[PDB]
Amino acid sequence: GPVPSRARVYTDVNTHRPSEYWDYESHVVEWGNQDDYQLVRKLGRGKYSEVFEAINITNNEKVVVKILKPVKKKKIKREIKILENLRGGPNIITLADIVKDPVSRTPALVFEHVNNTDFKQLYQTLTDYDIRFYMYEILKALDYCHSMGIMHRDVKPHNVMIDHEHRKLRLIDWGLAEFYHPGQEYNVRVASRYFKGPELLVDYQMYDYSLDMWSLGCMLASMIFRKEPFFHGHDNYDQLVRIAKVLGTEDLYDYIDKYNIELDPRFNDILGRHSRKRWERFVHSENQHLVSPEALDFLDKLLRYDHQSRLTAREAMEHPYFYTVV
Ligand SMILES: CCC[NH2+]Cc1ccc(-c2ccccc2)c(Cl)c1
Repeated sequence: GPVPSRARVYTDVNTHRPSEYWDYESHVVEWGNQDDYQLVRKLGRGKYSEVFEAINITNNEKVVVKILKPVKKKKIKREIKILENLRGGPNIITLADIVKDPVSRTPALVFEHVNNTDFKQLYQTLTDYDIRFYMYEILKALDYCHSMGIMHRDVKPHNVMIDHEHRKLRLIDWGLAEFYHPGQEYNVRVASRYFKGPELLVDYQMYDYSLDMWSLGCMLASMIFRKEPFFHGHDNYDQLVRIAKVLGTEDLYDYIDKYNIELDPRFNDILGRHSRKRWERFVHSENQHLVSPEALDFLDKLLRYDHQSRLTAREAMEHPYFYTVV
């Protein structure tokens, strides 16, 4: 069968804590009064969630209300428990209240408001420095949640809110987040296609916090090379092929040999043979002002097939790419 794996950092944080911390199924959720909140406007729509800008009428303060289509109670409980556990962590979205509609009884999560700047105007004005600055703010959030025994599992630009004027960053949407337990086999149907780590695409279930480090490398590559998304797969199988077109098929076979992974037969006719590409080949006139040897060394240490060989969030924060920050 497949070779077992465990995280290189924060491996046993949940093992040494009481069940109350990680047993989200047994957590008691207490709903506030939705009458304290007046919905202003629709901010977005997810699979089972509608996000609104709201007013807390009791203090005239702006909040964000995430109304969830209750399709799975267990999932809702998991998200609430994780949000409560992480509350007050650096750059983590703050859950302020948990409420139900007196009538429809739909669950709704109330969060601190984030004045997210339009990224379409932001992407062109961001400098080498701004990318280093915001990448470090995301690392703060990830080192924190991993130290708390949680993996986000949905790291992507749509889950990162930036108030550029106040240089404020928040990692949101903890709906796919999970407690890390060493040796546990997780569902690979997590993260958004372009940000899915090779472990997920080869169906290697014993993954850890390092999944988030792959996803972060994908956002970093798209930002520094101005190529969105960086790995543009059309399905989950093709997504591995797009990765192999960059990292090469040689290191891919080394990774699946190391963990005795059985490669799905659907990869037989699409994978082909690809050489390992130098990161310098993605440098062009449109992006050379954001690229540096430090950035390429940093990216090379995140985008690795072997989830164990990737930098942890703490090792990443210590990289020379961040010397000019904070
Ligand atoms: C509602 C869409 C929110 N998205 C905002 C956003 C999120 C992340 C980034 C970012 C990605 C990589 C490195 C540095 C920053 C940016 Cl530029 C913009």
